[PDB]
Amino acid sequence: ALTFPEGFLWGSATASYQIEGAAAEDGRTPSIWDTYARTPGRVRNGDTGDVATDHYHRWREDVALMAELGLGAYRFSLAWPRIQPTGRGPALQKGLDFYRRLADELLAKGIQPVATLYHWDLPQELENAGGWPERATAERFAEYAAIAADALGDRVKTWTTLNEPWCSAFLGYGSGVHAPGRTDPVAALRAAHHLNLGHGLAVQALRDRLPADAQCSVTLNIHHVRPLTDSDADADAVRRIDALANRVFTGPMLQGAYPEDLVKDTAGLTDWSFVRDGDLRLAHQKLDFLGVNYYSPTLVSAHSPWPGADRVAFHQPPGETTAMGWAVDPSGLYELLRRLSSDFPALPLVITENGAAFHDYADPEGNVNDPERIAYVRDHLAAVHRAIKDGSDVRGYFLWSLLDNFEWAHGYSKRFGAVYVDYPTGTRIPKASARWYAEVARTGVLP
Ligand SMILES: [Hg+2]
Ligand SMILES: [Hg+2]
Ligand SMILES: [Hg+2]
Repeated sequence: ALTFPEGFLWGSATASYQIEGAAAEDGRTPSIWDTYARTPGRVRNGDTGDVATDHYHRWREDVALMAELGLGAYRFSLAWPRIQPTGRGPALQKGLDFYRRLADELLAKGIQPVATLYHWDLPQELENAGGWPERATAERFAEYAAIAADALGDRVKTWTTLNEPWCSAFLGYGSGVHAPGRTDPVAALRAAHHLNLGHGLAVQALRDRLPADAQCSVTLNIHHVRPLTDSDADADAVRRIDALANRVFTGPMLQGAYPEDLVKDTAGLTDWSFVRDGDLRLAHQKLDFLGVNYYSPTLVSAHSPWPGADRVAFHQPPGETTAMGWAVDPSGLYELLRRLSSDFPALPLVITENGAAFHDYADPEGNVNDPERIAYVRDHLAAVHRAIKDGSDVRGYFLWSLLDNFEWAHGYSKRFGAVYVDYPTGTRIPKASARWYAEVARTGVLP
């Protein structure tokens, strides 16, 4: 039985469009995912987040569920489309009211609210104007952040600017398998830069408008890249993918410069002239901790998410697989954490996302048994604890997710929740893993 450090944060995570529902209620306007999901062939079975888990109406019950599970923190995203419809103009108070009430309820329960400003639900109007490949979007994101800070700053002390910008830029504009569904390598690289810029401008605005004790951060899905063989070519491959998956963001955000090799690898695609003088300094803002998302490692040797790395080829990492068919490999998380500790020694780490999808089902007696999810989480928590033992500064872990929800292009076909959701009724059924995880969050001990 392993014991986690004094003060370790135990929470769960969700995203606005994935759980909220009420897509066309109280002033909210369509985001890129609303458009993308209603587009034939884009999302499995034509599923949309119109209703999702109906969290917008069941928010009270969900917070109470968090309390019963003894969670200390709740990571959620703010729907830009609700707070500032269209991505420009004045704030919509009714939109902000939903989060005021939510945050207030969390606090009343002794649960620390952690808000992510941007979790992919870009207002469609900003996409109509160019989306992330267009510079103005970054400036608009900063204004939105100031609006959010100004309204919720007194109740929410932990903030995250962006969640997994890699997926947003490369899957959204590179391979187009995510909203808005575009496919252009340069567009994807411009999007990456503008996400870097937006993040910076946002942290600047957060720093400026929030109390002096608030915590600002960014959530990155750090790809842990490994080579198929020892070949020297496979090592070059690892470098290319690491630069595209991680350093294109950690470079500017944490070091104030794009890695030279990345610039070199993409020289055939672009000259990065859209990186205006001073953009890198703006993207490089002081953070209180880095949010890390991890699920599985990467094994390597006009329409892809890796512009400039066509010479490379990916492989299925070894290990059992989840419903997503992603390899289960706790070691990937341990190595990943050590890498980060080595590269950014002074940067406290928080696992803002980790979990697994399995084909759960509610039996005739009303129970949902997910022993496989219990194993996955336990195994990854052990890797985390091990990383901590060896020196890594990890301060928290957020299980993805509290509720089964709209898993983007996969629709509702993938269940990641600690709590099962009967979609037609919206009924929540805590799974066996919820009961097990509750014990870990109450004792701080991992059996
Ligand atoms: Hg992704
Ligand atoms: Hg801050
Ligand atoms: Hg990826």
